[PDB]
Amino acid sequence: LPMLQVALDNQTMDSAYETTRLIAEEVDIIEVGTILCVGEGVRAVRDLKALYPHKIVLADAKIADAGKILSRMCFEANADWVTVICCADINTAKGALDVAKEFNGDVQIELTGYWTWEQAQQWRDAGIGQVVYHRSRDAQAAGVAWGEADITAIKRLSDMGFKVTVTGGLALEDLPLFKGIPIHVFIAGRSIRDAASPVEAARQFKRSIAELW
Amino acid sequence: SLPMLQVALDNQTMDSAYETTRLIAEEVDIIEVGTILCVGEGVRAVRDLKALYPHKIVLADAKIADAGKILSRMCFEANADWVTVICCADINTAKGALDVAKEFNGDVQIELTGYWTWEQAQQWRDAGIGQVVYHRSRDAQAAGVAWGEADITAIKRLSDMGFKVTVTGGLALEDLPLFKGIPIHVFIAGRSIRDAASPVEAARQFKRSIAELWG
Ligand SMILES: [Mg+2]
Repeated sequence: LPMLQVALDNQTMDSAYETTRLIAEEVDIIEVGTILCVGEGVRAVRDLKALYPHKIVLADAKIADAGKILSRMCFEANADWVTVICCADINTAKGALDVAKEFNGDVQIELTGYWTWEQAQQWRDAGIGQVVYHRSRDAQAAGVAWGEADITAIKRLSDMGFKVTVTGGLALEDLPLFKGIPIHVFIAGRSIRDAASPVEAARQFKRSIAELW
Repeated sequence: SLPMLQVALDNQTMDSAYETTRLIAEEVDIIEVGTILCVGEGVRAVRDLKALYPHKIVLADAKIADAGKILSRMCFEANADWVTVICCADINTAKGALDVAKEFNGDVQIELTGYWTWEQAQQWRDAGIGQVVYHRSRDAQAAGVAWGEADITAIKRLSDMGFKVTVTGGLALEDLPLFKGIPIHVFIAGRSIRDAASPVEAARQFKRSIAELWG
């Protein structure tokens, strides 16, 4: 079954805890959003993994270069997974992956923004097994909605051998759009953190996922 | 005009960064909070450095990939003068960062680290972006990628498009002559200055060479 991941796009740890204290046990993966990474630094990863050691902790650093250096910083902070931005030089993804293996962790290519299928093949040849199909928050704000082109691309990435994570302002009602595809993880940030009842929002996602898959 | 000199603070902690800034703050023109420092300490790095060197241009190399408004505001509220947006970002991200930047009398640079296209470059110009950082990837460099003719061609084309171009990527003093004759806006040096036996003299050598090559 696709796992449920909560994106913590908070600017401070105390703000993030307002959410984790409610739904940490309701999700499978706790993500240190890029916003939290920039707001508090890598201490966010160390602090959250210490609080929820039984959960997968993802450092959404969107590494663009210095793959080995930035990845090591995140893994020394006890991250399980780290993200590398899609436009990064292939050697950046390779460097981050080499370090990830040292800590029994993994690397995800964050598909936020522009990337090519040739790049996608390089990631596979490099040993990358995860990608995050992400409808940009800014694109979303500009009126870009989920469409068949997205479903087609997601299926293509899956066929390439990638475990695909889907995210980008997902609402409960959006889940059916991806039915039939072996989605690895569904990430919900705003739809969970800002819901009237974060606990219910999280349980609803898991209920729908269990039903559809 | 002479290309200015920018120091990249790719340190993991503030104290490490200060071991460098206490030496070269008055030897360079721009103080950059490297992405590594941004990730290591968070936006406080920007606030603390600007507080120490308020008369200097402080650049937050956040390499914003999305949430342009949110991330840029975090940096500008921390008193940054400039912020970077990664080249693959949706055009709306660059636009969002630029709108916030204008509110703080700051600016945005597109960080050309990794893959990008000329079509995207035209979008940045149309969006009002006036600075780009032509960056030879550190990881590509480690893999043997050297500065070459193709880089010079792209840099010149970017300049002709109206962008003020910053050049960086494992630059050694000996690499400066390769860019002679081009109106480079800024040269960024990280390792070549921070890790030198004498960071002060390393910075002064870059300045002397620049003054000679563009004088
Ligand atoms: Mg995220």
